[PDB]
Amino acid sequence: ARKETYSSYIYKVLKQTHPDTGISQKSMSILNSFVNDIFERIATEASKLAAYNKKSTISAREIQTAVRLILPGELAKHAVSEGTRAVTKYSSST
DNA sequence: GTGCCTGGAGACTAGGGAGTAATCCCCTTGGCGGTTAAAACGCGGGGGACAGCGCGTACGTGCGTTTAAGCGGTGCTAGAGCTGTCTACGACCAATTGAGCGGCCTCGGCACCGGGATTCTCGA
Repeated sequence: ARKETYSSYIYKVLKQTHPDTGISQKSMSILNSFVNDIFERIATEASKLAAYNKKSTISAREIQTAVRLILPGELAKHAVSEGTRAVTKYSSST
């Protein structure tokens, strides 16, 4: 039995950015609630936008428009930068 | 550090969406005149925004007192999972039917338009 969390990945990216910093468990649960909340926000907005575009699939175009909707524009263009980086580094399926 | 359980990774075969030909085609964007109700310039003002004073009171602050109330223990008590075991239980493709849309035709009070009766001016 387990509960799905992202404390290991948060600690990994935090030590990757700055290894000389720590984080307690209460703030870890707060950030886990935060990432589940924004995942719920983006997923429901993408489902709304897919149902509005007469298309019952989820591509990356709806996610791009959804992160252009709810995120601010500097974070929106940084998010499309990170997303294009993720697709271009994932497409090399060798 | 150490670790075993299990979601993660992934190729092959049916099987349903994507955007490129294609063509209507309706809505729109752009401009010319007019005319008109609304936008703009100005001018005297007076009524409402604003500074200041009178005051008194009620909260800023401090002190005796109670007053729950917090920290720590632990049994009492009764509410939250998990694996079996069985029952329902909502969907899949297909013939038949249906009931609300595409475009058509009929009423009906509101505003405009004319006569019957009444009132005003003159004539007979």
